[PDB]
Amino acid sequence: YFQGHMAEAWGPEAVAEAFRYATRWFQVYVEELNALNVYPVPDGDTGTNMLHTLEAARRELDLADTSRMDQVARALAYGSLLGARGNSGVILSQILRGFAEALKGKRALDGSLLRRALRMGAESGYKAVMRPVEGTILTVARAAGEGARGEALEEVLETALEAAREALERTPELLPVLRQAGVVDAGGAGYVRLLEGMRGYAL
Ligand SMILES: Nc1ncnc2c1ncn2[C@@H]1O[C@H](COP(=O)(O)OP(=O)(O)O)[C@@H](O)[C@H]1O
Ligand SMILES: [Mg+2]
Ligand SMILES: [Mg+2]
Repeated sequence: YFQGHMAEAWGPEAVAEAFRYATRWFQVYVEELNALNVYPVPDGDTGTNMLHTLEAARRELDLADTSRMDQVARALAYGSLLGARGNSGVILSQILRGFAEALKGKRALDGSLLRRALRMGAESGYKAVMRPVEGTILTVARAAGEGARGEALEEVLETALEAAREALERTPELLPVLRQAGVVDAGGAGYVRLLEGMRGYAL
């Protein structure tokens, strides 16, 4: 009763709902993400792999006490690791681990912490890959954190999404197999849909 509302910051419950929301959002794009998948092999599963990663994070959030930020961060990291499938799922789970690490010790997610979490998430994903390649989900995730600017949550999500979409468009310029197939990177495209889902929850 005595805890007011933060206009541009998410409490632990809102952070959990945001990832549940983005998981429900993601399902419409799975078939497209599968068909984009050419790197490292064209086996049509990037969307399915990333969705299984997000759904496992959602199941853990449903089991956790989402009134404590540290509990939301634990479920996000632990759930995405177990559900991770394929290269995109493992990388995504490690991005989410760095995201969750930024939330630890904090009581609310504002624009400043969202920028920090997106940047730490990208660093965590880059450190976890043994041999990173550019033009990929790592390039897109790094750009989203670097371009995340502003103090209000809506502006940070908007600028991060715009930076991610710009990096996504340039992935064929960096990775020849994408150019030859005439596609953008499926993993990077999946991360854009994740950021889009987060913007949809905040809007
Ligand atoms: N070494 C790497 N560096 C950066 N990103 C990578 C690397 N390997 C794979 N990826 C990402 O994984 C995506 C493919 O994921 P997915 O289809 O699940 O992989 P697979 O089916 O080969 O296990 C790629 O589009 C790319 O974004
Ligand atoms: Mg694949
Ligand atoms: Mg595969």
